[PDB]
Amino acid sequence: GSFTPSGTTGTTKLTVTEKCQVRVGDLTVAKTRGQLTDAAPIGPVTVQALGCDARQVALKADTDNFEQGKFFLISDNNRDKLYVNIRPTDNSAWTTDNGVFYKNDVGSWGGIIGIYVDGQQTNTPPGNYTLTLTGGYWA
Amino acid sequence: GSFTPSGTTGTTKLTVTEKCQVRVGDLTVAKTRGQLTDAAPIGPVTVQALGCDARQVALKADTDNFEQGKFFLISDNNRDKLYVNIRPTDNSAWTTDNGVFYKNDVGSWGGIIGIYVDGQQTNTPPGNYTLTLTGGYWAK
Amino acid sequence: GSFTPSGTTGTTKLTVTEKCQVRVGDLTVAKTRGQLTDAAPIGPVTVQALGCDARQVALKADTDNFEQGKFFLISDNNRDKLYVNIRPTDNSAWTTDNGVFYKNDVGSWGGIIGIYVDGQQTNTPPGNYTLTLTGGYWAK
Repeated sequence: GSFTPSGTTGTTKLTVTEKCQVRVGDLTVAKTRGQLTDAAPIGPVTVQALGCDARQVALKADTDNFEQGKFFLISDNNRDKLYVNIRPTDNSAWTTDNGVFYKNDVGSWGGIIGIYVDGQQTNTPPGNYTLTLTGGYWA
Repeated sequence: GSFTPSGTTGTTKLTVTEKCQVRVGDLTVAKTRGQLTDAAPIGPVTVQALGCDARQVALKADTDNFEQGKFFLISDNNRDKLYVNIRPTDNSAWTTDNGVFYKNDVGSWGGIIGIYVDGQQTNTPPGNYTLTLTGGYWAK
Repeated sequence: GSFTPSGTTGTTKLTVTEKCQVRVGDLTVAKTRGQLTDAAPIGPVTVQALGCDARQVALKADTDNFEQGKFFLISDNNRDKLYVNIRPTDNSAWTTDNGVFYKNDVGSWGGIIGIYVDGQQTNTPPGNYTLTLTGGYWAK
C-alpha cells in the first residue's frame, strides 16, 4: 500500500542537556542525557481521525525522522539521532512501513500516541531534537 | 508607485485535507478540499496603523503569494496555489498593484481584512498553504 | 576556556518600523527606529541553571549575533545590526569572550538578563531583527 497525506502535523520537541543545564527564555521540555534510558517517555501526540470509516489511519514521519523500520527525533544540527518507539495508548494493532505508522484496521480512530526512547541512549549529544508526524491514511 | 515596509507581518495558514482527515497534535486551521467553495473564508487578518495620518496604509504579499494581479496562498513546496480575494470588512476602498494591497486614501486605518477563496477550488491538492502579508505604506 | 552547549535557546525578536507603522496580525514586539534610543530595552531573558554548582553558567550568541566583543540583533537578511548590551539584573559579574557571555563565578545561577540598545541607533533600517542565545557552561 502507500501513504496519502491528509491531515495535520504534530511536532514533538525535546532539548537534551548535560547535568549542568541552563534554561534560557521560555519554558521548554528538557531532559539530561542521563534520563534517556530505555522506554523513557518523550511525550504524547494526540490523534483524531474523521471521515475515515473505510480507511486505515496513518502517521508519516518527516524524511529526517526515520530510516527503514526505525524512527528517531533528529537534532537541529540535522545529524544527531534519538531513536524512539511510537505506541498507541489503547494497545491497538499498528504496522510500521518505511516512515509510516499505520493502523491495521479501518475506522476513524481517536487516540493518543506515546513516544518513548528506544534503547538506552544516555550518551546522546546535547541539542534540540524534533520528531514530526503528519496525519493521513494507508491504502 | 512604491511600497515602504514599515510594520509587522501576518501569516495566514491553512492545511488542506481529503475527506478522511487525520488531525495530529494541537488544533490548527484545517479544511477538506471540498470545503474550498467560492468565497469560503480562510481567515481574518487584523490591521492597525499608527502615525500614518499622511500616508496610504498598505499590505505587501510575499513574492511567492502573488502573480499577474492575483493573490494566492502557496503550498510548502511553492508549487500549488489557492487563489484568494482580500477584502476589508468596512466600506473602504483599496487597490491592488503588483503584490501590494493599498488603501486609496491616507490615514491611520485600523480594521479587519478577510481572506476568502476566489472561485471554487475543491480539487486543491492536500498540503500546507500560507499567505504572508507585511504592513507598510504606499506612494506613487 | 570554552563553551559547552547544555540548555535551551532563547530568541529575542524585534520588528523595527518607521513612524507610520502598520501592525498586521497578532501583536509582536515592535519599535519605531526613533524609539531605539541609548539603553532602550529590547527585552528580558529569563535564565535558570540547575546542576551547575561547580561550573560557570554561560550564554552563547548565534554566530550571526556577535563580532569583536560586540553583540547585536541581526536583520533577517543578515546585513543590518542593532548593537546591544547584555546585563544581568542582579549586577553580578560576567565576562564576554567571542560570542560567549559567561558568569565569572561558578554556581547554578537563576536570574534575568536584560538586552538593551547600546548607543542611540535611531537610523536602524526597518526590518525584523533577532538575537539568539543558547544556554551552557564555560570551562577553563
